[PDB]
Amino acid sequence: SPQPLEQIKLSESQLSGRVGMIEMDLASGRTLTAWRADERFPMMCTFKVVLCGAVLARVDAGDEQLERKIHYRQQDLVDYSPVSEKHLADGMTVGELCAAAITMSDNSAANLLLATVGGPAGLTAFLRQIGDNVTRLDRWETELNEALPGDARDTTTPASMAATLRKLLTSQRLSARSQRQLLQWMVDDRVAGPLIRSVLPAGWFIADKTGAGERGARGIVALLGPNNKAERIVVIYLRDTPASMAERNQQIAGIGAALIEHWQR
Ligand SMILES: OC[C@H]1O[C@H](O[C@H]2[C@H](O)[C@@H](O)[C@H](OCCCCCCC3CCCCC3)O[C@@H]2CO)[C@H](O)[C@@H](O)[C@@H]1O
Ligand SMILES: CC1(C)[C@H](C(=O)O)N2C(=O)C[C@H]2S1(=O)=O
Repeated sequence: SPQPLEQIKLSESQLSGRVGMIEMDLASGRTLTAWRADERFPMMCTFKVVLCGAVLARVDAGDEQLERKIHYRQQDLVDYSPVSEKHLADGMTVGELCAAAITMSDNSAANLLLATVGGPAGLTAFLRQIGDNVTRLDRWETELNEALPGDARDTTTPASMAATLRKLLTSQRLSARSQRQLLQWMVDDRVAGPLIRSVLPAGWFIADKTGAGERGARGIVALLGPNNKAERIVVIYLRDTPASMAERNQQIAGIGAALIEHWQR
């Protein structure tokens, strides 16, 4: 593999699309590798980590319980609801909805949680509350995936998302139990986690959330490190590429491979 930045540049030229990336030290917040870190990219389902953070904040404040069972109707369901479509009769707990959102990319589960935090405007208010003045959510699932060229709606930057993920997981803004829960949901990802593990060398920790949208939009937010320890936050977004899903996945994997190959720096 080339140097990480070398590989990122190659990925851009090969995809004919824009890549944004940050590698951040989890412990200190130091930015190690950065590419288009201040440019905007659609969040897609990566927003669900921030969403579940806002839910956990309500739990901490006594305004919510993970145990609380939410009942919903078929008319509330949107496109891609692999878990929520199964529970029209018996409902789902807030915690279950969070797990389905993060680990399964369940879009209806995400919308149900989004309602509880005051919709996109409420989640954006939460982001401002934790010191993120850049990330914004404007729409619900699935319109938030539209990824129109130059549209600032439903976007983050690699640098803002990495800082925000660090704040949620480690800054003690969330309670100890809530920090642990948010991490565990990411550890439990069923969309990409097991596939990623299958191609990681022995000893590499992974926790993640993925997303996909229109016009080639693709993304991952992850915790990664050797010696079975979450050492770094890695955030990678792609936008405005006509490439196959397979090649988008392969390019993101290649950036990851470059980071692993050139880890010690
Ligand atoms: O010398 C370091 C390592 O180099 C290779 O590991 C390869 C591995 O065989 C390959 O499958 C992976 O592809 C990359 C797959 C990573 C998954 C995507 C990463 C995601 C999640 C984390 C954030 C970025 C995106 O690269 C590494 C590094 O070259 C060797 O196979 C392995 O024995 C050795 O320990
Ligand atoms: C699983 C996905 C490819 C993708 C993912 O998590 O990779 N999710 C979203 O952002 C919506 C769902 S999806 O498009 O079905």
